[PDB]
Amino acid sequence: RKPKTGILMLNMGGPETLGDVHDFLLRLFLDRDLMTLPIQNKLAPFIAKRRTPKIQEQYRRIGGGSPIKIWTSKQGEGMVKLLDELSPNTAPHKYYIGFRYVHPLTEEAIEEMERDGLERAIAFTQYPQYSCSTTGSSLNAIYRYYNQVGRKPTMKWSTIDRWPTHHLLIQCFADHILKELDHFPLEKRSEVVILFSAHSLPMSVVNRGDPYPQEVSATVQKVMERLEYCNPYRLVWQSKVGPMPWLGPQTDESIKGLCERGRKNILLVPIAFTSDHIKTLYELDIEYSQVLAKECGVENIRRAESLNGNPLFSKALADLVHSHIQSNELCSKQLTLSCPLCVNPVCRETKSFFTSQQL
Ligand SMILES: C=CC1=C(C)c2cc3[nH]c(cc4nc(cc5[nH]c(cc1n2)c(C)c5C=C)C(C)=C4CCC(=O)O)c(CCC(=O)O)c3C
Ligand code: FES
Repeated sequence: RKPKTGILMLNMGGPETLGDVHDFLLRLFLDRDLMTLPIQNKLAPFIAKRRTPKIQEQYRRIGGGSPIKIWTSKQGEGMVKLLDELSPNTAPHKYYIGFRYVHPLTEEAIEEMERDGLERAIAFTQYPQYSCSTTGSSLNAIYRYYNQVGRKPTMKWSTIDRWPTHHLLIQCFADHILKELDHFPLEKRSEVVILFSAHSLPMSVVNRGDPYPQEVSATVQKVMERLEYCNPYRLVWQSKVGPMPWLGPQTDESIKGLCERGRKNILLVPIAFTSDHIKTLYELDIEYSQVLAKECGVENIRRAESLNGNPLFSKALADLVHSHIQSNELCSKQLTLSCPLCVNPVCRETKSFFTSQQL
């Protein structure tokens, strides 16, 4: 039975092997939509070459590469199973992986979708909170794909561009957070500080009106309401790259800072991610939870498990898609509004790309 509804899952993607690091980094630092750099066409290759060695080592420390592909697949397949049941009219569904900087690229996925003769195409972002740097860049890629070849899509497009407070997403983090608290020494539980660690963004992106920080902050609130404020918490930011200013406080300074101030029991939460990858398995689990923790003398620092294979997360993706279809909306209302200080000509086009679809 021919596939009827295609769900394109969008994310950054990561290198599968050490041999894939360099090209991954080149594509990444060349992407003006992610972040701007002077003479980016020439600076990117320089950055890529210089950075490749230490990143390769980091990947070797966590198994030899990023597992983002396998988790995205496990989540997609689970979503499809529930969709075929939840929405019979939308015939069989099929998910497509659209990574921004590694195979399968966003462009390759779209081609396969067109090749499949689908009727419906849904750009489903895997970034729950929207940033023009993440979901925005991935969507711009879909627009430019058709714009370059200069042909109209052979399928109906629509997009779920964000879902920062979806109740099942909130329940997963809350569930994962409770299971972690249960593992601190009992007499230290009520003292544990919950640090929600979202990926940071350069202030050059934040100060243009990026929706990201506010949406992340929204995810944090919901989760803490569900936990009914059982513990104190803070929203900190990880993974800053380069010397320019980024949104702080940084997760590392925060962990170090709490530890030197009497708060030696910390629970980390990768609130802006959907699966394990370098940002969690290496940065949070090794760099901070092993090295930094040991040097500052932390008594207990743990991290809530990533959404990964949680059945409930799969239920969340399917429910979002089903509701999306039932609604007939082409995109969120927020997508119809670009950054007040947006200076990217493509944004206007991408926006129109989804708001233009008939049916
Ligand atoms: C806009 C500024 C950003 C820059 C400059 C950025 C840079 C990177 N992001 C990477 C990987 C990644 N970044 C990722 C999600 C995000 N990355 C984000 C924003 C940025 N990410 C945001 C926001 C994300 C979602 C909350 C993911 C998913 C990986 C994949 C790595 C892996 O192991 O799969 C890597 C490769 C790792 C390294 O340390 O060399 C870089 C350099
Ligand atoms: S950079 Fe945000 S809408 Fe263009």
